[PDB]
Amino acid sequence: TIELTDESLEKLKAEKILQSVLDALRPLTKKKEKYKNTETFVFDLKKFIGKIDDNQQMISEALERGKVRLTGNSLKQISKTKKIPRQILNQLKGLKDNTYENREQFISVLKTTVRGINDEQISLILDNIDEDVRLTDLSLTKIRKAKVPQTLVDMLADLKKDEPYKNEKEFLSEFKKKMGEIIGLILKHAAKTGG
Repeated sequence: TIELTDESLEKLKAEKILQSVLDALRPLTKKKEKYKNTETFVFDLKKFIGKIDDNQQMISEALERGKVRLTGNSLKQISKTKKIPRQILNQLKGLKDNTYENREQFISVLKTTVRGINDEQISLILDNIDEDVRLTDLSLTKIRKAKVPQTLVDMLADLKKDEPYKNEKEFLSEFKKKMGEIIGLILKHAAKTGG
C-alpha cells in the first residue's frame, strides 16, 4: 500500500522543489489517506496542487499574442474538412510563408485576399494557426488576479522564455512536460512500503 510520510517533504526540500508545491502538498500530508493505485494518487495530486487544464482557456486568453506565420502542416492536417475548396488552398498557398507582424495583419490578409465566399471556412482556418507565445509580467499579474492558485503563476514565471514559441500548442506541450517532470520528481520520493 502506498502512503505519504512527513519526512518526504523534508527530502523534497533538498531537491529545489517549488515552495508553492510544498504548500499545496501539505494538505496531502494532513489528509491521512492511504491510496492503492497510481492513477488515484496522481489525479488527486494534480487536483490539489493545481491543474492547468482547469483554467487552460483563461491562461490562453491571458497570454500575450505575437506574430503569425503560415504553415504547410496547418493545411495538410486541415484538408480533412471538405468545406475549404482546394482552389482556396491554392489561393492561400500563393502567399506562401507570409510571416505577418501580428494577428491583426493575418486577419486583414485573410479577410482581404479571400473574397466572394463564405467566412465560416475562414474562421475554421484559424483553428490550427501558428501563433507566437510571449510571457510578460502583466499577463502573469492578470493570471494572479484571476484567483488561480499561486503555484500556477510561480511555475509560469519559472518557465520564462524570451524566444517566441512556434505555436500555442507547443507552449502547452512544454507546460505539460514541465508539470509531468515535477510530478515524476514528486513520485520518486513516495512512501517506503518496499512492495
